[PDB]
Amino acid sequence: MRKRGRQTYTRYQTLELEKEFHFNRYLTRRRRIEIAHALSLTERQIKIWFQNRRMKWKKENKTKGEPG
DNA sequence: GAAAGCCATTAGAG
DNA sequence: CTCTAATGGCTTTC
Repeated sequence: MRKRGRQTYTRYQTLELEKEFHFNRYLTRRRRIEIAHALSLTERQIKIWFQNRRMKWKKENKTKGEPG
């Protein structure tokens, strides 16, 4: 596993997860669980992948006005 | 009441 | 050294 041996997040997971993210960064809490089973990850990881994406996405996704 | 939500930082692999 | 994956306190929460 030459990429985050820990946890390689594979394409297929990253496919639909992107599509979800596009619609809804925020999940009402226990929707996260429903994803977690659907893709065979842990609740944790369905926070994290999205959190991680959000964090950067804020800087990236045409955020003028943003103090600074 | 423990959970996502916020975020830079903090391990963590490349 | 670079981008990612994951940690905590504060806040609401159903």
